[PDB]
Amino acid sequence: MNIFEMLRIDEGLRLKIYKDTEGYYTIGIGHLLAAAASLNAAKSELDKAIGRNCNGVITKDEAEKLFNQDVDAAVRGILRNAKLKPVYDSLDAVRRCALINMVFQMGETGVAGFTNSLRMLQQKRWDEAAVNLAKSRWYNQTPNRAKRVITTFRTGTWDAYK
Repeated sequence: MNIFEMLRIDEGLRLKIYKDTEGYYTIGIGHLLAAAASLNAAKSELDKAIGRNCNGVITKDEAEKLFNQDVDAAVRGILRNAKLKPVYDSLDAVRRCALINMVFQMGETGVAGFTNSLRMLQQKRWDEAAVNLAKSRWYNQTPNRAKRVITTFRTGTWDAYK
């Protein structure tokens, strides 16, 4: 199991350019193509990015290529974040993964608003908080997601997904 695989499961994979929910183009797992207001625009972004003919469709390892970079960038944003760095640092390598998963869905701004479970989280309270997480619009919006998420946060385990 890994964040990639955790995400394949979670939001899934798209290997051909799909314009999203809010116009963006996207490929792989949430990899935004920020420079395209087109699609032709989108393929260039893309070919260029990976550096091949691609033609609006990348392999599998390619999608992981991009994701990985997405993960790193995300890690960077958290670390410069005051509400978040402390918690994150305090997390294990499994829980951090879970915390990122949350980022990939709602984004920093989002995650950050959860001013409370994070406190518990920072404070090791593995169930109180996980209990705190079920009372969120998030829990209600995406249930099998949220479940699977506060269980990587309840147990330090890929038990869920695996």
